[PDB]
Amino acid sequence: VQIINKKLDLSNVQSKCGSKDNIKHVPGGGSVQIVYKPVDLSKVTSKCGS
Amino acid sequence: VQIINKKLDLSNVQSKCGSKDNIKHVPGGGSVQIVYKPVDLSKVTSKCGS
Amino acid sequence: VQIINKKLDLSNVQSKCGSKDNIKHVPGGGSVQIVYKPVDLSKVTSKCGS
Repeated sequence: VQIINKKLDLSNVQSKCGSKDNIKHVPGGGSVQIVYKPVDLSKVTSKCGS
Repeated sequence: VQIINKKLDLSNVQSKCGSKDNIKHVPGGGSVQIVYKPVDLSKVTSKCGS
Repeated sequence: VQIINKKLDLSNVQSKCGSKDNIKHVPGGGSVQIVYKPVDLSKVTSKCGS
């Protein structure tokens, strides 16, 4: 079992104006289990110039 | 088993204007378990010029 | 088992104007368990020039 993720960003100018993230990279060799059951009322709000 | 993540980011100018993150990188060789059940009212708010 | 995460950032100018993070890198050889169940009312707020 070979799993590969490759990502590039190349920029003159790059911007992100507000972001939110719950579970990011979770690699597991033998096994992975996720039990995602929040009472979620989370908000992301932004006003931007770019 | 062989799990690979590669990420390159290149910029002349780069800006992040507010961010929030709950669980980041969680590599487990034998096993991983995640039991994600918050009561979540989290906010991200931002005002920017870039 | 082989787990790899590789990340590069290269920048002339780089800025982050406000950020928040609960659980960062959690590497485990045999097993990893995360039981994320907070009553979370966290705010990330920022006002910025960049």
